[PDB]
Amino acid sequence: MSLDINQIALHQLIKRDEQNLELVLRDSLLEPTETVVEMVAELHRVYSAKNKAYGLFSEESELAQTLRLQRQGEEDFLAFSRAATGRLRDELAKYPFADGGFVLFCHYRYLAVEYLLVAVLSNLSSMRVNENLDINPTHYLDINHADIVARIDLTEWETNPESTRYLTFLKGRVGRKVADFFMDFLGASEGLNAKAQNRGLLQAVDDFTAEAQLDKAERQNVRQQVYSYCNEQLQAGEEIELKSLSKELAGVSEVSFTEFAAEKGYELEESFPADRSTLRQLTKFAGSGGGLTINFDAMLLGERIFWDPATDTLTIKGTPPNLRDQLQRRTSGGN
Amino acid sequence: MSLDINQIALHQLIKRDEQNLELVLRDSLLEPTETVVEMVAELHRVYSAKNKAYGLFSEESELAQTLRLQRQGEEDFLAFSRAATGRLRDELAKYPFADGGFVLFCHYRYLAVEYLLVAVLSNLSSMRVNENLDINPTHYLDINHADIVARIDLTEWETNPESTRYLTFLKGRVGRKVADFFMDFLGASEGLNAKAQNRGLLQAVDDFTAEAQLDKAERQNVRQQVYSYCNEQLQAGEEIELKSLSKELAGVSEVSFTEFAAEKGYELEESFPADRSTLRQLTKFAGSGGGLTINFDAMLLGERIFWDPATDTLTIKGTPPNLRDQLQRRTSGGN
Repeated sequence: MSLDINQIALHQLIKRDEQNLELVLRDSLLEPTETVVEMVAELHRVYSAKNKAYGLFSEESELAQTLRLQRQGEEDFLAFSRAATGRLRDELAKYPFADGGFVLFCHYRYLAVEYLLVAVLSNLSSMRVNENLDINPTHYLDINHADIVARIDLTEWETNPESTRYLTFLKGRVGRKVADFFMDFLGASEGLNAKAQNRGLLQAVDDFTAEAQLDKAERQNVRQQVYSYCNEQLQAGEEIELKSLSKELAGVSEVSFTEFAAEKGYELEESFPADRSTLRQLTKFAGSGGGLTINFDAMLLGERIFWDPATDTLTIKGTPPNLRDQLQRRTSGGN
Repeated sequence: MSLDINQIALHQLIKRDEQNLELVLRDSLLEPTETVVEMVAELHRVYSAKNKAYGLFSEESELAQTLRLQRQGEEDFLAFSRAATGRLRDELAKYPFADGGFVLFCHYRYLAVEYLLVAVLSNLSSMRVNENLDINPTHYLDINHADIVARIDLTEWETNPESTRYLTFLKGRVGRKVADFFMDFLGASEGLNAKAQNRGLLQAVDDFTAEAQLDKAERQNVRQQVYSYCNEQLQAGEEIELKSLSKELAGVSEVSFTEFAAEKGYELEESFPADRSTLRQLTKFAGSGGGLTINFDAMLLGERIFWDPATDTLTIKGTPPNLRDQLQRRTSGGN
């Protein structure tokens, strides 16, 4: 592969009753064996797809200053994978309904960035099969659905102090509670919010096609251009470059767009991920109220689907033949 | 548990190059060990949730008359799990992109019905963990996502000859092609189609609130009653009883509903599963055309959302405040 595994450790937590998360601290840093390789390799791909969160530590970061010295060569990785793993239980044993499981610590470098991966794998169990009709019970690891995971961006943390990203972790799908499990586990503030920046993207694009003072054709295409760019980054694992966005967008206003947000001082950084829910509103709509839900392409403005705002009345011409077949059933055969 | 495992067999198919699905026929019927128990037990739960298909064999059923004699005590289960498993490869080795995997044969009885389960488990692989930081590679089974599976209803097949259900298997989610993999594997006709019966349910309910000659209040509640019944069966693993449907529905027309479909001779059997896509049209709608998609509760008929059929024009009053917040952005800040 194209990744190198600096150091690797493995510790286990098990529950005896409910709050008895006995620790199983490893007599040695697990060696960087070959079997570890494709495991941690699969971890980094999967995280690098999943949505994340962002922030920076605190002056009181009770785990930062334990690492701020480990990175100096004072605490061993084992000595640090020990103190990290113990203070883990003390932050999970306040959740009684907590299964047992392992606590991975892969230190690794990958393409100019050195990362430190922290993975608590739910431990599943199923029926191993050896050679000859000797179906056994075995354990494996939750490697496709492990949602309790984080990774620090070491190299941009030791170089940029004021960066607000070097600290990332997964948010819970339903609840924003696994986020709070990690933030108290590290002592990190909410900084860079992904929705905060996409939401903050369009409120400057409307202020841009409104200085330009354009029309539906020119203004929507700007919004459509913004989408064509963003979505092709979304299906590529690549972020939204503020600069790249400006070139395909420069020569709208004579002045560039990044200058137009920096002299207006709009607090959008150089890069940020592309929130798909926020970014459809450029070209696709939706709504939710009274069981009724719609969605449609915004070039229907003025052409099929009409709205009179005073009366908040929505007018539609030419129903989908799919639904059009449905309504023939309630009224035609209906008196 | 509440299930008994009559006989159990296990055979493996492996590919060497592409069409070299070498067979690995078992020197013995795998015994009904304890480790088999919870495996096959999980298989039956999962199938009994998943959607299925239905049909009956053929006079030329090239596997039926091999079992029509096995059930008489002539061919051993091993002798039959042998001839079944070999003629399996000859029906899959026409798909080159075919992984290796195992071929399960659990004969079992369960609550008055004797079943014969046939399960080809995709074989996955991952990292077993033994005691002490000795991460190994192991194999397990695709037990949560195995979609190549079927089970014959033995007891209603040896008792009802004209039944069209005793032969069930999973349909592919995207393609109706795994259905064709199984039908040629058995020699079974398409008989009882699940969509065919739900679709066939409403065309008799409209003919029922139109003999009754009722209005929106009474006719919709009939349709709503039908939904309240069907969906509570859908989240219970239970089928649509034609009779039970008629009681909660009798005293609409003086005559019952099952008689109203039997003297009209409508070819709906006693039971059938509840197709959710077909059964929302009672009370919930949708449509698809030109990127536009809607959906809503049908009690908006005449109250919020209006349609003039001549002009195929759809009129809506009071947009969802969710969307209502979206449209304030394209027009208000918009000139």
